[PDB]
Amino acid sequence: GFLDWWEDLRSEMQSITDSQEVFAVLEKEVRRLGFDYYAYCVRHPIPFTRPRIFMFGNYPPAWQEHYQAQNYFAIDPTIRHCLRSGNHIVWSDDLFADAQELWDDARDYGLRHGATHSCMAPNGVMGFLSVARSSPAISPHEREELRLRMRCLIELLHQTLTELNHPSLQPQPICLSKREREILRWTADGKTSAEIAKILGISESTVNFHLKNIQKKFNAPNKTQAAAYAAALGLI
Amino acid sequence: GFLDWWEDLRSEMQSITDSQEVFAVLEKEVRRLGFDYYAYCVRHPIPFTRPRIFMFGNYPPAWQEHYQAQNYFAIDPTIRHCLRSGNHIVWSDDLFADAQELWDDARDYGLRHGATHSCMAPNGVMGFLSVARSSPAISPHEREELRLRMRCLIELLHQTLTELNHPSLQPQPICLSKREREILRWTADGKTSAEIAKILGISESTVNFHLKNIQKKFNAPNKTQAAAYAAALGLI
Ligand SMILES: O=C(CCCOc1cccc(Br)c1)N[C@H]1CCSC1=O
Ligand SMILES: O=C(CCCOc1cccc(Br)c1)N[C@H]1CCSC1=O
Repeated sequence: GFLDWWEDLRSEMQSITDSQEVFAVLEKEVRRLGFDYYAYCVRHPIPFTRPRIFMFGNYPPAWQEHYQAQNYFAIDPTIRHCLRSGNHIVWSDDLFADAQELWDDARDYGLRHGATHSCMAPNGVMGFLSVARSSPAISPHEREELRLRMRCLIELLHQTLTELNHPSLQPQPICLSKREREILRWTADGKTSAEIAKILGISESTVNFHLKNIQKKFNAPNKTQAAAYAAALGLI
Repeated sequence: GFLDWWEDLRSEMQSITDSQEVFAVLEKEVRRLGFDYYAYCVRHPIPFTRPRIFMFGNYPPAWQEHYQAQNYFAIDPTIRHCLRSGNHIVWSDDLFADAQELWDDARDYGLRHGATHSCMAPNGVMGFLSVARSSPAISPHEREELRLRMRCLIELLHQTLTELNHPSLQPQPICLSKREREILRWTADGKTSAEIAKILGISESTVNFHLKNIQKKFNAPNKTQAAAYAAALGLI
């Protein structure tokens, strides 16, 4: 049954040593779900205007090249940084209402039925797992089991790739002290250096010294970027 | 049959129309897992220094009031906003190495074995589900199934309470324009008002006009808070 399937896949993936074999197992499991193609996307939260995005999968190469040529990542709703009930969305005309050209084109490449499941690690990194096929529409009776299996797949995928330290997952490596973490929290809450100095019982000079060190660790021009980047990375 | 249990529980929860009944079902499912008590905690990401937290559960009231009196929420490792390797942690002496008074007290109240699962909505809200009991240690053979069941429980719990519009899951609404949003995004990436005026081809007066409005929407005294709040809420 389901638990048998899950335990066998855990064992199969726990025995992996190279990232290449992870996606090979994934490809097999996606076909077992009844789909021809899958994609995996890692969206880091920063920079806010041009977020680091890593993309993987086995879509027909002709579709990859077209998706890239048309810059569809910038409008694709399936990888939007947004809230979806159940972290799951079955593809539909409504879903692409504001991305009509992408949906028009994708169906012309045979990607006519599918779903995307998403997860978000507490470090701002979001994963998206898509499955797609040309013909059978997704049946209502298979929808909920598909969501459950996809959730299991994307969780095991993300965990396995993190444990092999795949470059895609390693987020901006920042290390903040307890003191400067606390100063940045008050800063992100809108306090000035003077207020923070009174709150912590230290000199305004010491606060600014810490803010300067924080800004350098973020390579930021000002405290606004540092506080926003720390929030998005889950550091405060 | 794991799948029938899930489908049975979904139907049960979907028939719920009062939040009280949701926790009643949850309490029964936690006993079915073999535990005496549960807690459910909703952690909003802001204010960074004093986050909006809602707590539910059926821990003995004597423990509830002791936990609150001691402010253990602030140091509790099970509800820390951090990256749990599987969104799941079984309680251990190691986990509480930095919170020894909490763990000593908890065991003195009979909370000696348990686990916490976590989920993060992509709007910064984090859910935590704990189960606890006094006697049998969690055995190696039941761990992976407990993880899976707890993940299903917290996901269904969060979904059901969301669709009932429970006030704990409702975040304070910020209605940001398409223009306000891109100005705040650039600002979070460290750009100045003068710079932003060049990117959008408008006056620096007009940028600060939007920023003063954005700041009002966040009830924020500066743009640093507006940007960090927008980031943590998933709004930019
Ligand atoms: O599955 C996704 C998420 C984006 C990742 O897809 C891609 C696109 C190009 C190369 C690679 Br590899 C993966 N988007 C869907 C929406 C409908 S058609 C499509 O590609
Ligand atoms: O489960 C958690 C985190 C959530 C605590 O939730 C609580 C605490 C007090 C009253 C209520 Br209601 C819920 N902490 C554990 C650590 C070991 S004992 C304990 O409470």
